[PDB]
Amino acid sequence: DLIPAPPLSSVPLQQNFQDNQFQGKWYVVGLAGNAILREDEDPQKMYATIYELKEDKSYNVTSVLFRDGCDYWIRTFVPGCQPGEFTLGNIQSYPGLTSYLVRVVSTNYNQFAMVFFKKVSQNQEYFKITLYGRTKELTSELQENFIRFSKSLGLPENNIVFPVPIDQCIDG
Repeated sequence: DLIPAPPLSSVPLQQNFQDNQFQGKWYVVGLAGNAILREDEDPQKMYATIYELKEDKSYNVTSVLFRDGCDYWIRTFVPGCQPGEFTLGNIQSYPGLTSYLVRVVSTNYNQFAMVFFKKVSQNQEYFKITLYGRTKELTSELQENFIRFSKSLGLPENNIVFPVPIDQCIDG
């Protein structure tokens, strides 16, 4: 009894998405989804994601996280059906991962973004929304819009966290 993924008709797409302006480092300031839980003796720690636009218009996408120590994982997001949407490249290479979808919901490129993800993995549907910031903090107002958007997708307050800013790893 995991919360079902919302229909896609409920997830907006950023109008006139600009791939070149979305490049760069984004810090995950907010995180919400059906497998995310407000854990208090091990609160989630902030991580970063770096997007890099290639000649073929896919992104190299690199996640940097603290764990023992630092992990850097690089993946490929391939432009999907409509601008702002992507699929995961080389999906054959991820075991038990059946599908993966990304949709940029909104962004102003130089301050924040909200991005929606939905995947099917070991035969289960998982989704999440990240609130990306170009810095490690954002306004209260942008946090509230993120919370409201998340609730609009069926998530209660417990499935929404704000990762604590850190210095190890994520900046190198």
